[PDB]
Amino acid sequence: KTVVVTTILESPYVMMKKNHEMLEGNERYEGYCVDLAAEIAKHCGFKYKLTIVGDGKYGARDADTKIWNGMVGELVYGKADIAIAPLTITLVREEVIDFSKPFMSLGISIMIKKPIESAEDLSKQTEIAYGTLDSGSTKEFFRRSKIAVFDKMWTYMRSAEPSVFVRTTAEGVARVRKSKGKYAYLLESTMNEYIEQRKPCDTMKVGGNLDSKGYGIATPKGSSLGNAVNLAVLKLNEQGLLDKLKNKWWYDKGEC
Amino acid sequence: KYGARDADTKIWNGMVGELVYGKADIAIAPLTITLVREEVIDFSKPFMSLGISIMIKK
Amino acid sequence: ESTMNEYIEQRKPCDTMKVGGNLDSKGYGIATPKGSSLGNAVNLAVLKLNEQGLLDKLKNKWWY
Ligand SMILES: N[C@@H](Cn1oc(=O)[nH]c1=O)C(=O)O
Repeated sequence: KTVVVTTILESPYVMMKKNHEMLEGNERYEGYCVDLAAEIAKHCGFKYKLTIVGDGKYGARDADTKIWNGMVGELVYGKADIAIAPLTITLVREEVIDFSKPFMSLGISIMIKKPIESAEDLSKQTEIAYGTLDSGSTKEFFRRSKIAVFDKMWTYMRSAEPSVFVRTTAEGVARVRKSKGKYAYLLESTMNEYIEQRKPCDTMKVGGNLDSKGYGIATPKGSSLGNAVNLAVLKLNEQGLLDKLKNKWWYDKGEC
Repeated sequence: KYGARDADTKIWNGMVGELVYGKADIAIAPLTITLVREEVIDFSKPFMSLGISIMIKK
Repeated sequence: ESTMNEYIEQRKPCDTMKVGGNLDSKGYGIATPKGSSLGNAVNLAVLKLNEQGLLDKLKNKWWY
């Protein structure tokens, strides 16, 4: 009956409300995806329960145990009925789960502490270290690129010691902030743009996006919800709600 | 034409109509994914991102 | 659409230009009739091409 929604504590998509300990259920959270979940649920006619993914990961298949972790795993093993999060539509995921059309368009980008202007720049040097989220579509983009500059970047990143990979986006952001310009972070343009509008306003997005892709609402392969969820995403985009929500969470409340 | 539904006859024209009435098996073109179309035909994930814009003479 | 606009902007007589930002954000998709045997495979093929970098390659080829 009640749809279990798996999501991730990733700002500004889902965050704990300042007074969450005094609130119950869905009311404990706020964010772009919290606002989107309420709307998808109204338009699809279902009751839901927001739950934060237990391992705090997006979703990758372990080469070895072949088990899917993160939000993708929760859907694959039936622990959740739908994922409403900044989950990237990728070929490997689409093979095991269904995705609505994109609710947000984006691409990999470079985040620097306020002398690097591009991925080519990062590749040609070694003083400034750089990495990605330890588990996610960004790390996979590099591990599989056949493009020279990106393959060179991957060769470096995968062998860098200490590790240049981070467990969460917040961790990558803090590393950039505390490294005196000696660490650049590769992350999705959406997260980059958000952080650029957050105090202490010491980071910046540089260069163009490395690729073009989108985030989609995910459901277990063959779910009853897929069709309606997809139609809802298309309707909300055409009406302008998605743009409204991005403005609300990225720029209207910007601190810089 | 790309494809729109006649308000009167409810008949689809353009590439959309060709798919709807079985004249073509697939449309590979700059065909925009929309709610009205998604109701009558299937669309793959996007191969290109875009938005409406304004073209002016310099 | 921004796509046609920016293409024309880079073609003689070079007398037009795109002004302002896009009014919305959407995408183009390969379409098939409802229940088509091709639907599933074409969708996965689009995802493969984007990830291989082929779509960006074709875009630069025909625009830039
Ligand atoms: N949305 C990404 C997670 N992730 O966020 C980034 O900024 N990079 C990255 O891999 C995914 O779905 O795997």
